[PDB]
This record gives sequence, C-alpha cells and structure tokens, in this order.
Amino acid sequence: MLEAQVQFASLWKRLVECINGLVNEANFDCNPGGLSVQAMDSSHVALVHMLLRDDCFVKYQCGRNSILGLNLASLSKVLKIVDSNDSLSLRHDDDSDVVTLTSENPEKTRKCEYQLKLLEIEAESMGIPEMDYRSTVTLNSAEFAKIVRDMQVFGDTVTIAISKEGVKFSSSGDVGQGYTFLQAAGVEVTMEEPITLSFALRFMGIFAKGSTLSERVTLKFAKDSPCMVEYGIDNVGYLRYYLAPKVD
Amino acid sequence: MLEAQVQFASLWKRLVECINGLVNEANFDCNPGGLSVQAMDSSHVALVHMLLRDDCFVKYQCGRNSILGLNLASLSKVLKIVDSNDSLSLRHDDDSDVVTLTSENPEKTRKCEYQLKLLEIEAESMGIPEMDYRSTVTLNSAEFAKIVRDMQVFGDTVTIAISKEGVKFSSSGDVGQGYTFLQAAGVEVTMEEPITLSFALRFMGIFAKGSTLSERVTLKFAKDSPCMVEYGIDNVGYLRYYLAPKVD
Amino acid sequence: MLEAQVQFASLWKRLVECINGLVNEANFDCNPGGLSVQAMDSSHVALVHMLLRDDCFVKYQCGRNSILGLNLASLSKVLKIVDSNDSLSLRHDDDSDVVTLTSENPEKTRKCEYQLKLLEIEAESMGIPEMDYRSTVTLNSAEFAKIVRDMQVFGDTVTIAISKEGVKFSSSGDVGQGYTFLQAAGVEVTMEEPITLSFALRFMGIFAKGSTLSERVTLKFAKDSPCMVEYGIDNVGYLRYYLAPKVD
Ligand SMILES: NC(=[NH2+])NCCC[C@H](N)C(=O)O
Repeated sequence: MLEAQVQFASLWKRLVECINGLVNEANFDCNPGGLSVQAMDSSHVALVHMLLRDDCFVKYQCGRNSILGLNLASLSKVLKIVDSNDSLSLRHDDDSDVVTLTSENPEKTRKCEYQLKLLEIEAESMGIPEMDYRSTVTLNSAEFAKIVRDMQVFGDTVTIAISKEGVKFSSSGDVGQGYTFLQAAGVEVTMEEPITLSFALRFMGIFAKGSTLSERVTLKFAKDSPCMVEYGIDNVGYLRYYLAPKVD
Repeated sequence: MLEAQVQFASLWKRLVECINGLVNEANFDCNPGGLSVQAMDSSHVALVHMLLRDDCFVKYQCGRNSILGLNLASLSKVLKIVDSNDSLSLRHDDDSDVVTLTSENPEKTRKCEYQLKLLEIEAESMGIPEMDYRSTVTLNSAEFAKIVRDMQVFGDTVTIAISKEGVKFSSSGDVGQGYTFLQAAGVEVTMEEPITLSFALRFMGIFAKGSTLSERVTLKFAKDSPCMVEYGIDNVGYLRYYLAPKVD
Repeated sequence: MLEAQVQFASLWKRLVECINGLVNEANFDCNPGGLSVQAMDSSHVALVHMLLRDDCFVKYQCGRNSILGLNLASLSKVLKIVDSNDSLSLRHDDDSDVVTLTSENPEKTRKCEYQLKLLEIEAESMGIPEMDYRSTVTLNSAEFAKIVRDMQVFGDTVTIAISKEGVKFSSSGDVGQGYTFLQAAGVEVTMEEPITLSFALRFMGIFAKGSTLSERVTLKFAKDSPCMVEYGIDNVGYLRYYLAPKVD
C-alpha cells in the first residue's frame, strides 16, 4: 500500500490543474523515490513529466512500485473543493480498486475524505527526448504567461528568436502582427548561437499555467528539437513540459 | 395604510435574494407584530417562513392585518440597483394596486422611488410542518454553505449523519464518493439518537444563501420528517426553511 | 511621417474602449493641431467627437494632415494586451497601408510593437449640430453611469427632467417605474428654463463608459436639440457625444 501526505493541498490543487490541461487521465508511478506522472497529449506533440520527490511530503511510504491510473478531470473536480491550507493525504491499500484523499484542518475540527476509482490507462508510448540544450532563457513565469496570452490575440503560433541581448516572441493573425521583446536584464538568456523556433500557442498556453508553482520558468531550445519548459517545485520536484517545434 | 423604512437596505436585498431562490412570487403578510412571508416551492418539497418583527425596522405602521402579493423576479431586479447603505422605505397607500420602494443616502442628496404592481397570489394550503425536533446541529453559516457546494460535485443528494461525535455530510456520484466530518465543541450537536437522513442538494443550496443573513445556522431533524434550517436575523427576525427527506 | 507618443498608454486604452462602444471603425484626423476622431453609429442617431490637442502627447509630430482608417475592434483587442503604465507611440509612414503601436516600460527592458491594417472609410457625412445649449447639468461621471444602468432594469428610454431643484431621471416598463432625483447648489445644475427630454439608454450606456476618463461629466440640452454629453480628458482634450431625443 502507498501513503503520501502534503502539509498544504495548495500544491496538489496547483499541480493537477497544469497537467489536466494536457491530458484528462494519467498514470502516477509511485516508487520510494516519489510520485511521477509522465504523459503525452493525444496529438503526440507535447509531453508532461512531473516528479514529486519523497521529501516534498511530510509522510511518504511506498515499499514497492505501484502504478495508479487517475482521471485528472475528477481529481480536478475534487481538489477544487479541498481548502488551500488543509493537509491532503493520498493513500491506496494494495488490492483495492480505489485511491483516497483525506483533508484535515490544522485545528483538526474538520476532516474531509474523498475516494476516486482507478483506471487501466492503456498507452505509455513515452520517450523523454532529453537531448543537449544549447540555448537557455529564464524569466518571471507570470510574464511568460502574459506573453503567450498576448501572442494569442494575433495568431496561434508564437515564434521565439533568441540572441545575446534578448528574446523576441512574435505572432501573426487577421488582427495584425505582434512582437514582445525582452532585453537580457530579470531575463537570463545564455545561448551558444542565434536560434529561432516556432510553436503551437495552444500548448505554450497549457504549460504557462505552470506559473502557479514557480516564480520563474525556464525555456531550453535546440534546432529541430523539442523545447523544454521547466517549472521548479521548491527543491523537491519538477513539472517539465516538452513540445515539438512547428515545421511544414 | 402601511410604511416600513429600514435604515440599511442591505437587509432587504439579502432577504429577497434568499427567498427568490425558492419562489418567484410571494405574499408579504403585514401585521402590527411584523412582516411574514410563508411560501412553498412549485414542487411542494420546501417551505420558507420569514419573519421580520416590528422592532427590526425604524418606522413600521400597520393597524390592519393587510397582505401584499409581490413579484420577487421584479422585486429582486430593483433591490439589485439600490445602494446597500441607503434607507429603503416600503409603502402601500389605503388600497393602491402598487407598492412603492423609496430610497435616500444619509446626506439626502439622491432620492430613488421605484413602483411595483401587486399580484393576487392564493395564500397556499402548504401550512408549517408540526414536528418538535429531537436532534439539533448549529454550525458556521458559511462552512455549511461550502459543504453543500462541496457535496454537489459528487451527487444531487446529501446524507447527514448526526452523532454525539458530530455531523457527517456524505454524498456520491460519477466523480466518486466524498464526505466532510465535523467534530462537536465550531460545532454544537444536541442529539439523543443515531439519527441520519438524506436530502436534495438543489434545495440545501437554495437555503444556504442564508449565510448572507447570519454568521451561524441551526439545522433541526426529526426521524422520518422535514428538517428545518434556521437563520436568526439579529434578534429582530428569522429565516426558516423546511425540506422533505428523500425516502423509499 | 506621423508620430504620437503618449507616456501612460492607459489613456489610449480607456478611450478606444469608450468609442468602440459606438462604432467598429473610425477615421483619425491628424492635423498638427492633434488627433480627432469624428463618427456616427450605424443607425445615424448618435455622434462622437473626440479631440486630443498636441499638448496631450510627449512626442507629437505631424507636418501635413493625414487621415487614418482603423478597425477599432482590432485596435481594442491589441490595446487590451498593452500595459496601462507603458509608452504607446503611434506611427503611419507615407503611402504605407499599416499603422504601428509601440509600447515600452519605464525600465526600458520590454519593447512591444504591433501592426494593424489601415481601412478606407467614406469620410464623415453628417458632422456636429454646433448648438447654443440652454440647459446644463454637471455631476459625478460614475453616478451618471450608475443611474443609466439603474434605469435599464426598467425600460430602455430615460426621461431627463431639469429644474433648479435638481434633475429627475425617470423610466417605465414591465417591471414598474423608477426615478432617481439629484439636488443642486456634487450636482452643478444651472439652466435658463426648466425643460425635460427623453433618450435611448442604449446610447446613454455607451457614453457613460467615459466615466473611465473625466471624474465629472457635463450634459447640455435644448428643446428638440441633439443633447450632448461632454467628458474633459482633464484639459489635454475632450470626448463629446451627441444624441437625438425621442420625440412626439
Ligand atoms: N515529437 C516527438 N515527441 N518525437 C519524439 C521522437 C520519436 C519517439 N517518441 C522516440 O523517441 O522513441
């Protein structure tokens, strides 16, 4: 059986939101190292990889590796009612077809218990592309979020140009033609060459909801290669998205 | 001939929003002892009693045991645009066919006068449930209101277990099962029975709007009988809702 | 070679907003006088004159006098993404098909630059009553706004009645009848004959959105005259609406 208590459900609420944006069901891999969702979107273009490390939690027990299919829709619909500042313990007793969240008040005056059915989740097609990333750029997560919401009013394909002295997000639509430019303030560009990719803005949008977790996001790029955008969870996990460049 | 000025219009606004959830039109029973609204919902499962005692107001004139039929659709739409912190004078002149709401700011610089046509509404047979209740829980009005929204993500029916330990709202549906357990002292049980009934959340919802009126709420239960939810309005009135149990 | 840099873009934002209320597109007359929009709604009942004198900018520049046709909806969408507290340099160049907006922060570490197609629009045919204005009445822009959306719960014709006592805003319909009355010698009435006209609230609504600019608002009237509602952009320009009265 697995047991994993978070001090503040804050985290789970902020986390499941991000990943429910990409996929409506995902397998949690629970080894003793910690919890680990790694799923693809249905178009096989974007991949989430989240790791919560054991020291993320106040209580963690997972003797042997169980895999739990959860419906992230339902999980979302529940965590939406769990209070920010309540604790949330997630258990599964090994034989059962259910997982169980339990939410206590600091002052123990109120206890909530919800239980969700597990699923058989079919395809773990996967393949964490991890190549070598030449170009990097790091910025206030919420700025990144605004910039994709901004580029969205124009077209549906942000074009990111990276150069010694800053980064240029450009889009184009019927409304006209935008560009936001961030001078290398703040904004830690640190590349090897000039480098320009483009990207489905739908997905950048799903990823940018990341800003709920980390003051700062990091985008990593390489030619012909999936960008990765990584949100650091404290020093106790990562939410990490990869997305195929647009070509054709 | 009647006039009822209240100092802070907030009271009227919050009240009409409360009973408007349940019914579209209702009779404003005006005695020398106070205003009373008694009204059953169209599906005959659910009752409002609303009393505002004579002291609740500032001016309150009413010899005659005079009645008023009022379109709460209309009344609500008007009270919407009346400043929370303005005076609201409800007047009806020796047999008009219209009520007049009149409104002034403290500084007497703005005056608002609204006129509503009255209805004939048959005073409903309905009558109040007769039971004395031996099982009472009192809890924070807003925690109550949260727990219905909470439970409604699962089902359309909520089971309320009263026990010396405390009340336990359970519900179930497609998403899965939940409950919210409260402990006694937040919460004031007065049981003498392992008594546990079930109820329509559509209605528990409508009721819990009561939170706008009173920081606490009392629920009363008789074995196989209508529950009452009471919202004390200062010590100058009550809003009382009664609802039928779900049974076999 | 037009250039028109405001310092706080919130003005461009708050303006286009008001006037987009009335028309989807509008010519921007750019004398070295300054920018002026002049335009009519589809139904040719209502008129917008706005003028920003050159003193209004921090870098005006306009040798000759170009007209600029703009899709206001396209411009409004772009201006929604622009930060209140940034630069906003406008700019047409000779024979050029496209105008260009250009935000930049105080801290000069984020250049934004957008590019809209110009339209061709049949220059304004009907062009200002240019009247006396017998009756006047100034009052808080925000209260005026409140009062129109008040009278909208009733009907969609407001009857404005002025005497020296104050100004009554009357309105009737299915719900009933309201009148909001304000008092003089903070309501700056002053007429030369009590008169009382009527108007479409549809349009008073669209106007009132000017409350975002001037804190006060001046209404002017005259028997069977196109009323006007003025809004000083403090003193670096104005925004003027004119509306045909409803007549018998
Ligand atoms: N668009 C992608 N995510 N492509 C990834 C490469 C192909 C395949 N997933 C593999 O590496 O085995």
